[PDB]
Amino acid sequence: MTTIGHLINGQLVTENTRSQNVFNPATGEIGKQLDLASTKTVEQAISAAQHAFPTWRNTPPLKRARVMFRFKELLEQHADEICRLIGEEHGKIAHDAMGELQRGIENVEYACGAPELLKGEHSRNVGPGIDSWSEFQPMGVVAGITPFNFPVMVPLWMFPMAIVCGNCFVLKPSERDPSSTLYIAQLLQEAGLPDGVMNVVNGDKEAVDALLHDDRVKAVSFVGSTPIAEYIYRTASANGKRCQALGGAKNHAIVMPDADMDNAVNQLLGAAFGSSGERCMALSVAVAVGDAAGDALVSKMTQAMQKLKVGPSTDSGNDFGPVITRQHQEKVIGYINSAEQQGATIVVDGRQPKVPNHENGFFVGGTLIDHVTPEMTSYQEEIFGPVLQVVRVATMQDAMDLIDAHEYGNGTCIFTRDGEAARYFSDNIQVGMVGINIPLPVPVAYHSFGGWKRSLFGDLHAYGPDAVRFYTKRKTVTQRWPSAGVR
Amino acid sequence: MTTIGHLINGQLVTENTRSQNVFNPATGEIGKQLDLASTKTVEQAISAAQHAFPTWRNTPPLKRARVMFRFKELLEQHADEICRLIGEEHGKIAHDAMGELQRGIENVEYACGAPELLKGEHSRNVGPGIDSWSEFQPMGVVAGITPFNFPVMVPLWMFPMAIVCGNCFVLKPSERDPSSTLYIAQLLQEAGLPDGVMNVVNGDKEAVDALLHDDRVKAVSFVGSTPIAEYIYRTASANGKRCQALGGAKNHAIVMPDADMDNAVNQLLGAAFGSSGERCMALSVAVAVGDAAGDALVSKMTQAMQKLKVGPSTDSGNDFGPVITRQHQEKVIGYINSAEQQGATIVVDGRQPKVPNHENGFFVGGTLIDHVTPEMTSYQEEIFGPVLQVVRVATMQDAMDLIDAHEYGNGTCIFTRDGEAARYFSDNIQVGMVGINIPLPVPVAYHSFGGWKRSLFGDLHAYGPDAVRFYTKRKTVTQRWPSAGVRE
Amino acid sequence: MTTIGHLINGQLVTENTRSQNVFNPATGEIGKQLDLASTKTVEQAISAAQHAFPTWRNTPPLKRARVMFRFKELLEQHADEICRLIGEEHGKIAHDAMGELQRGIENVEYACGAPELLKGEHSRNVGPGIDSWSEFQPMGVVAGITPFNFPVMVPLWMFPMAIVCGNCFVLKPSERDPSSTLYIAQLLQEAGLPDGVMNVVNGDKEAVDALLHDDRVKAVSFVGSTPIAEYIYRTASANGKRCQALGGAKNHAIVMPDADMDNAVNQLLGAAFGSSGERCMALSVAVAVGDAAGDALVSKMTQAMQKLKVGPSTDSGNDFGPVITRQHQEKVIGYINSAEQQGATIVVDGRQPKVPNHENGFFVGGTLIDHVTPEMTSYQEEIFGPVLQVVRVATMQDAMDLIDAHEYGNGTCIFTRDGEAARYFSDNIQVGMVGINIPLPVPVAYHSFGGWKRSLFGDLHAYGPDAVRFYTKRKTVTQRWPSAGVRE
Amino acid sequence: MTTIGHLINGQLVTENTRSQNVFNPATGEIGKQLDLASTKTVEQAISAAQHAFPTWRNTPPLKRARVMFRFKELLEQHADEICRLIGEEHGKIAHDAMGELQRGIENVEYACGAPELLKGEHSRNVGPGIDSWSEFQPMGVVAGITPFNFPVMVPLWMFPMAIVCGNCFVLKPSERDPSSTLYIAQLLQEAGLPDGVMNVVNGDKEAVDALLHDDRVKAVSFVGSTPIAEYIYRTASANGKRCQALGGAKNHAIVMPDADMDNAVNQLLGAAFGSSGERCMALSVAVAVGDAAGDALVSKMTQAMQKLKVGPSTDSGNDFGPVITRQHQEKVIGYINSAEQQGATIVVDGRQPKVPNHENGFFVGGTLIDHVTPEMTSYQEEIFGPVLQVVRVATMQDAMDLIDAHEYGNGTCIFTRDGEAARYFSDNIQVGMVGINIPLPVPVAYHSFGGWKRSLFGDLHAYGPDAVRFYTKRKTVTQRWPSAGVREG
Ligand SMILES: NC(=O)c1ccc[n+]([C@@H]2O[C@H](COP(=O)([O-])OP(=O)(O)OC[C@H]3O[C@@H](n4cnc5c(N)ncnc54)[C@H](O)[C@@H]3O)[C@@H](O)[C@H]2O)c1
Ligand SMILES: NC(=O)c1ccc[n+]([C@@H]2O[C@H](COP(=O)([O-])OP(=O)(O)OC[C@H]3O[C@@H](n4cnc5c(N)ncnc54)[C@H](O)[C@@H]3O)[C@@H](O)[C@H]2O)c1
Repeated sequence: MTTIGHLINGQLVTENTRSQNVFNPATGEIGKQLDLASTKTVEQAISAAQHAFPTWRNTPPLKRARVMFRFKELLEQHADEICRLIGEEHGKIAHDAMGELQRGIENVEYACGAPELLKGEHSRNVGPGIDSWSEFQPMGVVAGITPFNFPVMVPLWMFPMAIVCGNCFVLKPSERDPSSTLYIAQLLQEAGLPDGVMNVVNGDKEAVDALLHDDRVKAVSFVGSTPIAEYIYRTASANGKRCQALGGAKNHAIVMPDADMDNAVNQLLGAAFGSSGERCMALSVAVAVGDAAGDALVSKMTQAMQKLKVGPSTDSGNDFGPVITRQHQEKVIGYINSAEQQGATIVVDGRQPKVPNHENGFFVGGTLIDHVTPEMTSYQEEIFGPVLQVVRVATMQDAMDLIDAHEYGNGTCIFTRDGEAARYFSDNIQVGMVGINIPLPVPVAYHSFGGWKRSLFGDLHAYGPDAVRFYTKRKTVTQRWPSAGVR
Repeated sequence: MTTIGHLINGQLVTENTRSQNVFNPATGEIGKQLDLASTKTVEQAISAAQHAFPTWRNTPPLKRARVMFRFKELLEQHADEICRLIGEEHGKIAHDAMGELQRGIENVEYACGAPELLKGEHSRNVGPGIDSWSEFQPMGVVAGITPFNFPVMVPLWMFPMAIVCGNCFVLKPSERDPSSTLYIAQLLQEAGLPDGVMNVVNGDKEAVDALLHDDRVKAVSFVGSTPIAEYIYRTASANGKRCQALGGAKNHAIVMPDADMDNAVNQLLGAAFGSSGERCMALSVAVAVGDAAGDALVSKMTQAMQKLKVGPSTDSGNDFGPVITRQHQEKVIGYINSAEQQGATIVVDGRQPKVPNHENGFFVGGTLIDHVTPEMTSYQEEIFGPVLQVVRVATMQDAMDLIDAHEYGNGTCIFTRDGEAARYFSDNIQVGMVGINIPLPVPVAYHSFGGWKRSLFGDLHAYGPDAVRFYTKRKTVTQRWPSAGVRE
Repeated sequence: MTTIGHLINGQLVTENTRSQNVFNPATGEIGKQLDLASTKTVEQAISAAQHAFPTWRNTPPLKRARVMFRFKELLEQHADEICRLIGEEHGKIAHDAMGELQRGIENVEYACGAPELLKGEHSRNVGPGIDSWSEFQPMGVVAGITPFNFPVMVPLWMFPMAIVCGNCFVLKPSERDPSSTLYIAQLLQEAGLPDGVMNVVNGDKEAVDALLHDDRVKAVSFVGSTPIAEYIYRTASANGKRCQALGGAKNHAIVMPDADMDNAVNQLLGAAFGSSGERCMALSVAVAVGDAAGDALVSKMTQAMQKLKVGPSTDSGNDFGPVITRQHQEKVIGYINSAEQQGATIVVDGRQPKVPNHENGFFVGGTLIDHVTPEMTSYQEEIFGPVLQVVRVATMQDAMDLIDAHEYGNGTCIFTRDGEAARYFSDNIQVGMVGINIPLPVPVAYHSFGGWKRSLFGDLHAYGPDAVRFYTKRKTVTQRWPSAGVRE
Repeated sequence: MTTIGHLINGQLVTENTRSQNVFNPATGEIGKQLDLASTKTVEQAISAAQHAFPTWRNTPPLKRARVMFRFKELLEQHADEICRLIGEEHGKIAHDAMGELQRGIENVEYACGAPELLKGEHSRNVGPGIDSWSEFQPMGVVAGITPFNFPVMVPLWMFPMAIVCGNCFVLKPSERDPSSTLYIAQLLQEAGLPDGVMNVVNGDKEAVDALLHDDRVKAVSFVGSTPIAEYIYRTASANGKRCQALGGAKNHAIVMPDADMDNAVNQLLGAAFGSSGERCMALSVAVAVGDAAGDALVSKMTQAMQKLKVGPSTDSGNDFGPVITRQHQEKVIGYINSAEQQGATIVVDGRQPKVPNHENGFFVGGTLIDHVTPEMTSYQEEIFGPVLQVVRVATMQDAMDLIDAHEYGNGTCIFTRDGEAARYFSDNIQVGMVGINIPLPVPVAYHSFGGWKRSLFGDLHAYGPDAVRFYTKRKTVTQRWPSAGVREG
């Protein structure tokens, strides 16, 4: 049966004081036991990282970046096993898993260029005969905390950049799918990373708290839900240390009268239902301006939604897999019930998927909910399942007001052919990542990802250029040589 | 008795519910009453900023920067009266005042280049036919909270950049010397700034708290002591808004054997005793390696210290002025008494300056303390007065270990001629701003200021490039155009 | 009669061996005499620049920039007199002159931020204990050669940025309108510029060749006609010095069926006929896709064009002024005769403007030619007058293919509401500066200006960021300190 | 005896109208025949390039960069073979070839970061509701011309970055050692590059002139001698296309009194005599300020120089190999006589190395010349062999004036402990690449390489960030949307 441990100073260790089930959400069956680290075990991770830091701090960027060059190859060689371990515990089918991995590898690609990214600014004669320049030096031991829905990519947002910027890392990944995460961390030792520089510590709140209250932990990167994001951000900030905490979302798309409805519907299938809707960039609300477009959207969407296939990752050619836990399934079903009960139209019901087939695991089918209103709880709250909701509004400004009024502002999209409507949208909308005929406007590895309003806490975003600034601290040197005796 | 009010939506207003004395620290007499804003008056300032934002947000960076161009010249034209105002309330003498104002003008100069500074990064074909780019858009209403020691410069670290980045501003300056701060903000209207974009709200902890608890304030720049910085950071973070908070200092200089001890000592005078040592980059400890240098340092320093002139800003030619308040004066004297009692040699004693001369105001003369050790309370804490302490150590590493071990890590200096020592020092030392033969390694306006350890809270430092990233927020747009119907 | 001199080492001088007439192109009369400098007078200017360079090179960028801060104030203060001078010798009316002046000041504004722009790249630990960094240091004596159509702005593309980058400058402006150019360079001394850093040397081919062949001149920025641009580039390259040479143009605008015609027509008026079309960014060809839009553009263009006013710069409210010379006026009349001969439809005739009114000067009225084809010589060659030609094509791609085929590739535009078409245009079109519903897509001072294909020779464009790189040379230092004796 | 061809559109081809010997310079024997491409053959390569360009231009930077990522691997995988192909024709021993190869791969590593490097600048509201932004789009077909001394690394200066920037490339390498260079170009197809995007066309002046005069070639990167750099720069500039031509060098090192003499000598061994001195960054002149340091330099340098090993690349552990050709050997010998004839002290003589050992190949031993003066021809001119000259001067400023006076200004070094002297030297010295206690201050792949004065023609330097700018063209877009019809309502 076997137990999943911790990666510390290049070794798998296990504490054996407390454990938890990891499941196979397709079958609903218990897969593996996860050892949950207490504060003592987390402190061994931090000691390891802290002990590794001095030599790695002085390790030239080029040499640190060569680890990520080799790490990239290894990610690619082991792609199928990685995807398999993602699939086994998350449930997502090969092509979502391969997409996640690829974007992860892209973060590693970006980090391979650390010497360019770590260039300071040099200034000649700030005064007469006086020079000055900036350096972005390493923080020390950095902590990372990651959610379940991307057990590979979201870690790769953090440790690749952090490590290559000269820090040492302690990762505390989601307990609901830790194998895929640990698998990639172990690859790193093969890629030539010294022992201690990357550590993986599995657990729950106790592990996270220990990271937040250790003085050696100089920075905390968090990606998960807003309620937790906020806790992590307030707590870290209250102990002095720097922090970036990315929260939840309710991504809206405006479908304009001039949009190509076919292309819009085809893209909204993937965006809304891909990865079972368990995405921070999930396109969960379609705001149809007119109807007109409302009717045509719900019509064509219904049609395309019939071809969707829900089932386990063992079957490639499914479109998406199960939800992560029974609890989560019950929550998603709850939200659909709430929508119907508050007056919404369940155009396509997937509460009772029953599509499987030797599976009482945690499945939810693709669901379409029409005539939803801002006073609906299901609209206000993040469902985080395979659900798409439609609001109908009179004008484009009304849809933008509706978006700006929301708690979250992570991601957003406008479908249109008109250049003016696209600029006015991208300029004025109060969300961090904007798409133009792109329902998942995820920034590429060489840009930074981050929402606005309650979707992000902090002033530096995730991965990309901001991660360089977040995983370093500015030192400014001012130099002068008055004593000209030798010359 | 005149009463000092508030700049809100371009007009001087005053609440009159509660006030507080501003002193002329040279004479010790009460000069002026400062009206202290309550939560209602602060909210009026914020409402004025919120109200001005939408149209300032969309004003082109070029046109915003032209307000700073005219602001530059207004600062220069009114330089004498601004230094008078500083001198009147802080106490600092003309040349210190002008130095501050100059470095403040430089912040303005740098802000004049906003359109360069607000460049986003544009990416062609992130996917096939798909472009993407970044924009650093304005925050909204920004709050700024500044200390007494620099009533002009420190404010100019914040609102010029913040405003020219398309935000509106509510400034909350030190209650101890507000006249100068208010004067510069008033010039801003003459420079062509719309009403409400800049506001200045005077007050104490109550006005600060109003700013931290208002949801319309989206960012809070603080510069002050660590204890308060720590509070402001924690409190802002608990209310969701982003924050930078700068804190206290104990700046050390290593004096190496090879250094020209005359250059060192001449440069330590102004660093230790300039602005009466009331400076976040004041060089307050001189670590001498060997002795050897220890003796020579204390010897020459004493001599150079005898030429020092303490006295009011009405006499130019004084090196420095009084300390800010009586409470502070007493505190500074206390640290000197603490040093004495804990074993330190008081080489030059300025507890009893008596140099003035028709002034029982808040004066403390230059003092020199030798043989200080890490266990002394006056070494551990920030004195923030005209005091220089000397510590003696065997090797340069012992000096560096001693610095790294200190609570603060704002600023440091090494005096030497050798290149190896300077790099080893500048690479490894755990402080934010490093000088090689520069006792005040204060970054220029086109760099950013900020300490390490407990001298700063946050990940974006003050003024220059970081201030651009702190007063704006990142939006990434990804663009794609599916149907080519109009083409064909 | 009045003789115009040279500015060499901070003083007006004159050679008086040889001269040329400067006209008032409104009246056709000879206004002043321009002293033409010889290879020996040129060499005096270079000598003055070379002599001023060593101390100017080591002058802090902040101090260099402060000159431009003062220069900006002065150019604004003297704005009326500068526009009057431009108007008197070029002919352009107040508003076009101010427009020129404004854009020139924008270059100056960008120059004021030199310390940022001159930032190198520092790299920590390129190997163990080895650091390296780049410095963009000054060139030395730089030469500038400018055309007639912008006797203020194009010079302000060059010397503001060049001087602030630590160089000294020798300017050789167009001999058709030198007063305005010399006037603004005289303001530079009053701004605090040392003598010799900036110099103006008036002349002809002789003065140019003199600059090209002197080994002390280290970089040449030329802006003018292709044929001369080519010669300058070839000649400077042959002598071993670096060079940027901007040449001619024939800017097209695609008018798609989904375009707002009222808006396109209204902006084409100023783009085609502004500054009497004597503009490197002048939009001289409107390519209508379909007709449909052809018919509609010509219809609305015809109507708006009836309200145009041609005349002398003494009457403001004139839309544009005369052409630069009698020769050039004959040339332009020729380009319009051709178009009618070779078959085109002269929809609005301005050949015989006869609009003035006490002026047998060099006036051409706004003209509109319709049904022009690629074979017509008047389509192939740059007219450089107030003439707008309309070519009709079947599809957008035909338009783009037509544009890409042309010799030049300076500037271009597409009028459309559709984003797909805009990106596909902006992405694939083979021209440097592309506008979307902007028939004059002139980059602002914080960008750079430069065309593709035959419109430009070199690899770094004018003003903006490319100019920092053109006016400085890369140095890379690599630093190591093998011995740690003193530290230990 | 095999015939070396050309890589055109992903295939080996050979014209067979004219050929030339490539030697093994250790033995002095003709190894291989190099096919020389004529203007018709070059034009095929340019046509392959131009044909492949449109799709390659529109390929995303990410996808283009992944070719360089895969290429990174192949180069390291075939590292021994590449080093053998360099040793076989240039003559340089394993470690110098590996050194060369490693710096080249470094240039590949940098190119992998294309997406970051190709970021333009975006500006919001340059006027009211008007945005503008820059783009650095590809040139088209780009031509590269490289020297004999670095047949691997110098080509990696050019085509990795050029290709990843959206261009197609035609490479004309040195005819003296072409096998390594073709070998590395052929690994590029396996790394997933589309046919035609990279081309190698071997030849002499005729192939060079074909590239310069063909209108489809939009940019030319030349690395080589000053005379030819000047020719290439002039010619290119006459035919409208942009160019960067890097040239010769006379690299001086100022040995100050306070310098660590043991460290300087030890570092000056590799810098003077490494790769048999046949290096643009070869430190050929030591300027001893005082003597004092003159005497102590020559003393210690003579001693350490006794342990040098000259021989064939077959014996690893040799410090350096032969010179490239018999003609070049005679030239190098020549300059040493010339120095002796004009009054200079030949402290260590390597004219008659006679160290090999079954080799009448093109061998010159490490030589030291002392008491050289600015008036000597051997000092004015670039020797480009294993020869270290030492000038004596009174003061630091005299050493600096001497350097600035020289024709070349490629690279320089100063040995000192003092910070004031380092800065003053690095600030004021009129050469492009400056070292502080580093005799070979070669910029890393994330920087750019380029001398001053006559060592470089152009304004953008080799590899690094400048290559991004040289291998692209700036486009500025200004955008406005005047009609809000669809947004309303
Ligand atoms: N905005 C973004 O960047 C982004 C991107 C992708 C996913 N997400 C988020 O991921 C979330 C789903 O993943 P999840 O359910 O694992 O997220 P979560 O909110 O539970 O947080 C993830 C991590 O926080 C820890 N955690 C949970 N409860 C805690 C508590 N009470 N105290 C301390 N730590 C605690 C977990 O152990 C886990 O490692 C979604 O709500 C979604 O918003 C956000
Ligand atoms: N970047 C630098 O500064 C640098 C670096 C390394 C080497 N070098 C130089 O490289 C040179 C040695 O190599 P080389 O002898 O092969 O260099 P070279 O100057 O002869 O030129 C090398 C290349 O140019 C071509 N070529 C030669 N003669 C030509 C002519 N007359 N017309 C047109 N093309 C011609 C060759 O075919 C070859 O590809 C040295 O002089 C050295 O200064 C310069």
